Amino acid sequence: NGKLRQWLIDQIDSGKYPGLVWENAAASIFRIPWKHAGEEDAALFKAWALFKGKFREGIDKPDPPTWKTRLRSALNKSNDFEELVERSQLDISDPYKVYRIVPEGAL
Repeated sequence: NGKLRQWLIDQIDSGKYPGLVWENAAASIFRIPWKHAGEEDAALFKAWALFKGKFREGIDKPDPPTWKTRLRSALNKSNDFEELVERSQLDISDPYKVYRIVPEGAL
């Protein structure tokens, strides 16, 4: 859905999520942590679950693995974002992916 675009911009700007930072704000290029199991701070994934209504505090049982898969899939299938594959660093101690936000009119 198109709701991811503005929400993710707001989360980067907020500075609440360590590692979710602008790399070049003027070109709308940002880093997002991309860790593997082996907590990893699921705060960003839980926030997306609450925002879309897939989770209710104290009613639904928490499911961090499913929350993580669901946000990663939304980003990968979105036409508003493009991974800069040659910039991502998946095999280091603090791994991350780099994405660019596609300007309106280019999509």
